[PDB]
Formats: sequence, C-alpha cells, structure tokens
Amino acid sequence: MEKTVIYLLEDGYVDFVVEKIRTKMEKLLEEKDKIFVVLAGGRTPLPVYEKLAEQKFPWNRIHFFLSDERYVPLDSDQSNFRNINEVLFSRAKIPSGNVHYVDTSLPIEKACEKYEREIRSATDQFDLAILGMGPDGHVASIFDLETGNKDNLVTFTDPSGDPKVPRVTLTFRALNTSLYVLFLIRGKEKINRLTEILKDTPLPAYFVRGKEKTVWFVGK
Repeated sequence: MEKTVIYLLEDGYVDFVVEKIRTKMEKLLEEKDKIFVVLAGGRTPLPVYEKLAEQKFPWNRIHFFLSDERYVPLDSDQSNFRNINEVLFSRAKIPSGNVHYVDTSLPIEKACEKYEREIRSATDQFDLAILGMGPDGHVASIFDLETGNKDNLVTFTDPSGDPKVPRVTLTFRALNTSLYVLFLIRGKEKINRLTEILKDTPLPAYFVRGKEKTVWFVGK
C-alpha cells in the first residue's frame, strides 16, 4: 500500500539522499524505458543534483521537469532553471529535448499553458518528484491552497514568496500524479513544519503525496 516514510539523518545528508535517489532511479530504469522526474529548486536540492549529475545514468532515458519557476529572466540568479542548469542540465549530458522548464519569455499565462502542453505531451504520470519545502510549509511555488487546488496541471500566482515575484507552478493535481514524492528538508524550522504536518496541519506540503510512497529526508 501507499504511506509516508521519514528519515532523520544526523550525518552525511547529501550522500545518503543521493544514494537513495540513485537506487530508486536505477530500479525505475530496470522497469521502464523512460522515466520522468520533477525537480524543485532551492538550496537543499541543488547539492544533491550536483552529485546526481556525476552518476553514470543513461541520460537519454531520463526526462526532467521543473516543479515551478520564478517569473523572471531565465538567466537570473533567481531563476530555478538557471540554478538547476548550473548543477545538472549543463553538467550531465542530458539531451536538450529531455529537459522541460517554464519559458518565462512569454506572458505568464502563455508560459503556463505552454508548459502544461509540454508536460501532457511527455507523460501522463511522473515517476519521481524531488521536492523541497519552505520554512513556511510551501511546496514548489504553492503558497496558498487555492493555487495548489487549481484545476489544471500548471498555474500561476500573484507576486509571492521571497523573492516576491509572480510564479508558475505545478499544482497538487500534477504533483500527485507522481508515483514517488521525495521531500528534502533540513533544520529545526522545517522540522517544526513537518511536525505540524504530522498533526494534520493543512500546510501546502501536507497535500502532496506519491501514488505509491512519499518519503521525507530530514536533516535534523
């Protein structure tokens, strides 16, 4: 059945997480020809991607999707695409067509719709989602429950978060098509958020679950 698993790590956080994601992707690749993985930006996931890019994977069989994007230029240090491209997309030799991101050069709604069409065309279900969670409990760029509950795979927001800029984000519906959802969080503040989630506090992250499993890698 489907449930949630929480790992509390005291040491070697990044290496542990990398090994777990590595094993899972290896297993997935033994089962299917192509796998689709969603990636969140942020300071905790980046180091992990940096190491994953060094692994010998058949990159042409792995497709990546950003979980969300800040509506700013793609070469901005505030761009999730720029940051993930720096540690992964431009380091691992992943075919250009296998990488999907939000085209912020377009009007925000058009960037949303283009991204949604791309996602639907590539797959009807994600295999793995590697997500982070803010100290406020938000996931991807879902700060308000209304945003997460949008009846689309992709939606956009008014200026939100920090940086306080408009965002384009996958919805709860899109994220929940993931077979496995992995949350990567570190620190007392986020541990506080997770405990509130354990007590059924409806923070955004509380609503994202994998169809098979949801795993939290916690760096206490």
